[PDB]
Amino acid sequence: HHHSGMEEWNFPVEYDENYLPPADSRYWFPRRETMPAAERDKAILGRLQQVCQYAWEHAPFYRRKWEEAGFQPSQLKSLEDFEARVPVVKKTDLRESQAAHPPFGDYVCVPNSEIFHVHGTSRPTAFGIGRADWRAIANAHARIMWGMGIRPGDLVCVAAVFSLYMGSWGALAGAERLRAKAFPFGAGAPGMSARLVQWLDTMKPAAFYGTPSYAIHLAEVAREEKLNPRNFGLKCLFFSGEPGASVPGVKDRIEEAYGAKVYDCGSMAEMSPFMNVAGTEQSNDGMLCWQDIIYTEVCDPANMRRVPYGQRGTPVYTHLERTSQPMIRLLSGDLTLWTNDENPCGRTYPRLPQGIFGRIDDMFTIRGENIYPSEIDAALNQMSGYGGEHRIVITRMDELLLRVEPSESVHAAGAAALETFRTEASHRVQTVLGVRAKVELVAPNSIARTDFKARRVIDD
Amino acid sequence: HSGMEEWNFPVEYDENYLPPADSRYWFPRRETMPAAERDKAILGRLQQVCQYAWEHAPFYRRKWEEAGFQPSQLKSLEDFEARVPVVKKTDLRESQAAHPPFGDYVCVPNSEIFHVHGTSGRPTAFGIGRADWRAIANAHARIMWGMGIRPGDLVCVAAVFSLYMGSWGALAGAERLRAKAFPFGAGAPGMSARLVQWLDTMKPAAFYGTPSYAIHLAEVAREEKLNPRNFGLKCLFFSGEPGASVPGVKDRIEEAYGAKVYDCGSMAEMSPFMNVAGTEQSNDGMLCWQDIIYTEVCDPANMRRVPYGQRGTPVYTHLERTSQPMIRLLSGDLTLWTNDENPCGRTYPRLPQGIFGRIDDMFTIRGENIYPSEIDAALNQMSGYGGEHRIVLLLRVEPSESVHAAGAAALETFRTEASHRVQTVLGVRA
Ligand SMILES: CC(C)(COP(=O)(O)OP(=O)(O)OC[C@H]1O[C@@H](n2cnc3c(N)ncnc32)[C@H](O)[C@@H]1OP(=O)(O)O)[C@@H](O)C(=O)NCCC(=O)NCCS
Ligand SMILES: CC(C)(COP(=O)(O)OP(=O)(O)OC[C@H]1O[C@@H](n2cnc3c(N)ncnc32)[C@H](O)[C@@H]1OP(=O)(O)O)[C@@H](O)C(=O)NCCC(=O)NCCS
Ligand SMILES: CC(C)(O)C(=O)OP(=O)(O)OC[C@H]1O[C@@H](n2cnc3c(N)ncnc32)[C@H](O)[C@@H]1O
Ligand SMILES: CC(C)(O)C(=O)OP(=O)(O)OC[C@H]1O[C@@H](n2cnc3c(N)ncnc32)[C@H](O)[C@@H]1O
Repeated sequence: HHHSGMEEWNFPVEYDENYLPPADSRYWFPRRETMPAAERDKAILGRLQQVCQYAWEHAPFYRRKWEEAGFQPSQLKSLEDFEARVPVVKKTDLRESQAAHPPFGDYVCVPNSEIFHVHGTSRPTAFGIGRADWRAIANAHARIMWGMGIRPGDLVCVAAVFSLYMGSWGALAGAERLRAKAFPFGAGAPGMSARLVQWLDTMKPAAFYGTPSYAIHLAEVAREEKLNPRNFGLKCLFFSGEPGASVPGVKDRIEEAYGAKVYDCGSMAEMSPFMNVAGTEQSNDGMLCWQDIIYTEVCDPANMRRVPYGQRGTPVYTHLERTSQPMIRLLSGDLTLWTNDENPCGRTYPRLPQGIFGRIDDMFTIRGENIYPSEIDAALNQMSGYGGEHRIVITRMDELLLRVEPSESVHAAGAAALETFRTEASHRVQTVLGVRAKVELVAPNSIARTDFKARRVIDD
Repeated sequence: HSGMEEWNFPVEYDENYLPPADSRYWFPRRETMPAAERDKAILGRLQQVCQYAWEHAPFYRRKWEEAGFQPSQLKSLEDFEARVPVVKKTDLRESQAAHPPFGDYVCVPNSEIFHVHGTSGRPTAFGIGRADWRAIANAHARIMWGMGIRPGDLVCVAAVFSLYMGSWGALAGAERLRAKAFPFGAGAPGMSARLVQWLDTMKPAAFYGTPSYAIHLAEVAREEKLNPRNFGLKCLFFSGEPGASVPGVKDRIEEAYGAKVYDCGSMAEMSPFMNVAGTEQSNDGMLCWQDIIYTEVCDPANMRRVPYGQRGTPVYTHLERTSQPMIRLLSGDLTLWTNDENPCGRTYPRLPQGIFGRIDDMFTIRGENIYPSEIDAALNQMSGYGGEHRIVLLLRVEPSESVHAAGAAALETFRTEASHRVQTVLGVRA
């Protein structure tokens, strides 16, 4: 047994399948979840050394990538060495590896005979998950679902498509390991939602899994079917796959529609167990980073080194308990804010208070400061007077200009209504960015509208 | 003492067992032992099952008391067919309304319920216990092994993953078999076009679904400018609908994919539903895997076994289930059973033409039982058939739009040619 007191802490992991926490325990693993972060970081470092050494020996993808970047496992002697020496893995590197070594790439590690399930992404990426990794996922997900207040015997509805995507399978595996009554109804086919609302009104689930948008659609289908969604008897709904569970307006509407608590969870399919970022019953706002399952680093995309707590960056993830297709510093490309304050549940994990929002796409620097176009887009979309289009113009790091469309009604209301909107837009942009921007208005329907992804940045 | 492997009630299969790589039978004793010796062990099992039901299911105690039966009276397979009354789907629906949500035939306590599944009037709820999930997974891996599917093979399960037991049963089997389970599923728009790229890339050894979906998938592959033969399939196994034992359908799918087609499937109430399934060598029709689920092909007028070579309705009994066990569940389906030598060497009764109808709206004219479903199947082979017909013997058949337009001679040709194929099927002047 490990000197850290950490429960079933070993690599490769082999969890006791019959263990269930005492019924009065808040934590599935009290020590792993509440030990001082400094001691957990020491244990994490030792695990990263084991995992990197493991990939060096079983994955030519990593040995090659690391050798090109001048890294070798003997060099990993601190978490500072991990961020500075180990290069990040991109999705394009995974697709390249799978194209050169089909079907699963040369980072699979396990022999082909160990592959239990085949899943994938929406050129697609193939997931070849080993038996041992499937057990490691089910155990981590049961542990995190316990944290949400979900218990043995509870009826758990998994209402997400059961296909290629890791989402629904991960929730179902967690529900099975927890000894919950699993109700794998799924989603995606016409006529399903109207059938589900009758099943939920009869069966009375204690918990529901899906996407926030599907839960909003199911609430509407219920009212069309002359059913009250508050009568399904749900204690909670837990969501992954898209934003919404940490967006105040969206979360509040779902909590009101169902009369239950909403929990945010979910990193990436590549990062299963994806509930490694998840809220708890008491830390119900945003998500906790369950660091001893998967090591999350919120980084500055300019150098891929950890940003200080209270700052914004990109989640970078490392598997600590996977032997098949392990991910070592996979860049998410998402945006988030992390803190390390006391958590209401008592868990000593970093928190993502606003969950995951935006992207690193088309990021630029205005004198040391990283500016994210998604953040400027989010700030303007808080305004009822915003017309739906804007452009980002940079001159001389140095000068930041924003060309913004007001809506048709603001433009019709006159000169004073346009100026009030332009001044408020300047105030809101400064708040979100934390840097001064010049704001100029442009006539409604002046800027090009694209059905594709908008590329709103001009020059540098 | 029978020699039957892991033969125990409640069953508890060794999860680590894999047969030697070159062994044809997953369980050689259970599969190739003399039928008379297996029947003896099945009788002993029906005794344990009926006693378990008596103690745990007021549904069975109530239903058996009405018909005047008690477990002490079960002394032969003849006592089982003559004394134990059959169960109908309507009886289950009443039991679930009286004792919600799973009925007073659930047997197991609530803590034992692993998965919640069901059927499409009033839906039946399935509460499958943990132990039964393992017994289903084990039975299906054994039967898939009999189809030539092996550890390591990529198995594409292309049926909806939801309420229905089909897809989950094929997945449970593929997982226990240590195959690479590929649960892509079905039912959502855009799925077929993305599946053909996955199958062209991954090259699956086995495919599971319905015969109609496999036909639809072949057409979608062609539209996508791919060849279904380029998937590298050894076999396709189907359940849920007829087709895998229908010559015209089976031949079409085998040709389109360049692989073998296997018929399987009884009822969702009867999971492990692969209790009726074909094998690699006995590839036509299905065998009845009697030591998993006891099948009786019965005369609907008295619910007793018809002799081998005759037609009747399947009646099913779980031998390895503790949750919602079915004892003489009436299928309402129509089949033919024989008990000749099987090419694979398994000593099981066989359904040579699989399941080919319903006992619904059957009428007896001159002592001969006529099945409207058989008339329909016969006419649905004739091209001149207008897609509709009537009985209420008087046969009022609709001719095709082309036949009607082709005149009197062509219409009399249809009218008489709609008597020869029917004649061979019925055996009575129509
Ligand atoms: C865009 C969308 C909401 C438009 O809905 P629509 O097709 O015009 O019409 P409907 O509202 O009647 O929904 C039709 C079917 O779409 C599916 N659907 C609708 N909203 C859904 C949602 N948010 N999530 C998942 N499936 C959804 C259901 O199968 C639904 O049928 P049902 O009501 O009988 O169960 C929807 O079709 C969709 O694709 N949603 C997902 C968008 C997305 O984020 N896609 C990225 C991949 S997850
Ligand atoms: C066959 C049926 C779907 C109608 O087909 P259709 O709509 O005229 O045919 P389309 O070519 O327009 O197909 C539309 C979608 O229906 C589904 N579908 C079509 N044929 C199907 C078949 N034979 N089996 C299953 N799904 C089928 C697919 O999702 C398809 O979309 P895709 O090709 O992008 O994957 C319908 O009559 C039927 O029988 N449905 C059965 C559904 C059911 O009970 N499923 C559960 C089985 S346990
Ligand atoms: C997480 C999972 C397995 O359910 C999933 O759907 O992952 P997938 O690989 O399909 O897509 C991952 C991306 O979806 C977005 N996403 C997933 N979950 C959330 C979430 N909870 N909040 C904000 N964004 C999310 C992020 O941009 C993330 O990088
Ligand atoms: C068998 C299963 C679990 O795949 C299924 O779908 O069962 P379900 O309860 O929905 O329907 C059972 C009925 O479908 C039909 N059926 C199923 N399999 C076959 C089959 N192989 N051949 C001819 N008919 C079949 C029979 O009429 C049977 O009574």
